[PDB]
Amino acid sequence: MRILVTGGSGLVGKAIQKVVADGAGLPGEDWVFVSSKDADLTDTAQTRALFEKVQPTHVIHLAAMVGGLFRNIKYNLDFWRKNVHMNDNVLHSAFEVGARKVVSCLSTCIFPDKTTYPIDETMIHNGPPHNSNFGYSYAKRMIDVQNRAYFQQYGCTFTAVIPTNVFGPHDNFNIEDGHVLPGLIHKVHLAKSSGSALTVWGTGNPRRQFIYSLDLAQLFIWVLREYNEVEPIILSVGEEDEVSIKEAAEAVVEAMDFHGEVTFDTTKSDGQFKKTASNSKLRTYLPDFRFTPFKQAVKETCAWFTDN
Ligand SMILES: NC(=O)c1ccc[n+]([C@@H]2O[C@H](COP(=O)([O-])OP(=O)(O)OC[C@H]3O[C@@H](n4cnc5c(N)ncnc54)[C@H](OP(=O)(O)O)[C@@H]3O)[C@@H](O)[C@H]2O)c1
Ligand SMILES: Nc1nc2c(ncn2[C@@H]2O[C@H](COP(=O)(O)OP(=O)(O)O)[C@@H](O)[C@H]2O)c(=O)[nH]1
Repeated sequence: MRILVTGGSGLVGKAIQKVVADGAGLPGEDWVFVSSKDADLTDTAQTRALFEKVQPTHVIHLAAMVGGLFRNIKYNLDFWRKNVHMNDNVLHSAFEVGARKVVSCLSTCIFPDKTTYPIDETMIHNGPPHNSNFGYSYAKRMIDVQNRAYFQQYGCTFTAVIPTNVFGPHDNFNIEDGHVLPGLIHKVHLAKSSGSALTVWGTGNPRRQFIYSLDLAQLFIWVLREYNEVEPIILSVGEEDEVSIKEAAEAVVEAMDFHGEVTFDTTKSDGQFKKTASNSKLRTYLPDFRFTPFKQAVKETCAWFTDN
């Protein structure tokens, strides 16, 4: 086996890198983690050269333009164009090199805005996504479209995984361009240093399902090894384990032991209020998989941010 992991220097990439190094890589597996320095995946010639030099049997595609709510609201053309180029170059290069399996990465924010809850793997194209991230959403939706096209025309086992809001070490902690959990971890840290209050953006009422990067890294390694379906699989925590932004901010405030004031910038966008996903397909395959308790995983992430 030869596994080429694209975008291996990111949050999910370093998590798979840490899990494999901690004793998860089965004998006869060659793990090749690449970044933009190895090949700019928007460039067709650079990607073809990487897939030709590193001839893989299996591919974990993570390379993408990823940003927070406020980054997506700003650059939907960039999120659409840059991702479509990266996805087409990786999927078609893996096809011409003859890769046995390609597991791409999707998101729960790509799902239709007007839908029934909980969301499942069959509802992926049943209506338009949220207006804030339509660019990124459609780029990831077209991965599934391409996966179906390779499978129906050539028999390729090109599949995808649908994780929820991931968090953990080697995250983007830029408050402006980052997500809710790493953006609040840096906020509380600056508030402790400056002696200022914590300003949570929005109302704190939107509900989100969070997944620890290390947990999704273990599920990703399983998906590449035993999940033979072409249809995607939601890699998330249960519907009941959904929390609000207020609750998530409370977990960060407790983990960083912040005793200062917590205010809410009601004027800021809340984005999509809900995107409750059902992990029924995951629970039919892995009913014995145990997730890291949210408070323990937040504390571990907070400790890593203050340490590194
Ligand atoms: N984080 C979440 O909450 C979340 C939720 C759902 C889905 N996901 C999925 O998770 C995957 C990984 O995202 P992440 O959260 O780990 O973000 P990340 O930390 O920013 O990692 C993105 C990776 O992509 C690489 N990359 C960017 N442009 C590239 C290019 N042109 N060519 C090659 N590599 C390139 C980056 O390398 P450099 O630093 O070298 O540029 C980096 O290693 C994405 O496919 C995303 O859809 C994440
Ligand atoms: N990005 C970000 N969102 C925050 C922050 N504090 C609170 N939020 C809330 O988190 C949500 C956006 O989360 P984000 O991970 O960026 O993206 P989303 O899950 O796709 O909507 C909104 O409801 C915001 O009001 C922060 O510091 N950064």
